[PDB]
Amino acid sequence: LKITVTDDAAKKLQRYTDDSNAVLLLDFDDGVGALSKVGVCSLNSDFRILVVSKDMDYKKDYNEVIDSNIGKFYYKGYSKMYMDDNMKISLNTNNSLLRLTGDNSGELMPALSIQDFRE
Repeated sequence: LKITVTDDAAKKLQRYTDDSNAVLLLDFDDGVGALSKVGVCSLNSDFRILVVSKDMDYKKDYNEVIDSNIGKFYYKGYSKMYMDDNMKISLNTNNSLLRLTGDNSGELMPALSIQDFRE
């Protein structure tokens, strides 16, 4: 899986990618995973970005990787079925939220939020 992040979107994610101790997760909010037990959870099985530290246990669950121009994105293997091979994260022109689209599915998540679960 691959993801392209626009300039405006990367800039908005800069404050996190700048944290050497930070890791990005493309989470499928379904209550599955130890991380769901941390922080808010809208268990409506939707996509969202989570930022954790390299000390939290995200490995066992977010067991797969997505290559991207701003670094890696970890995700739960199974949710792969809800993704696209070539996706994109851009910045909404209407609101300050991000957007997640796929080459074959179109909009996967029109309003992609960001959650900071770093200690």
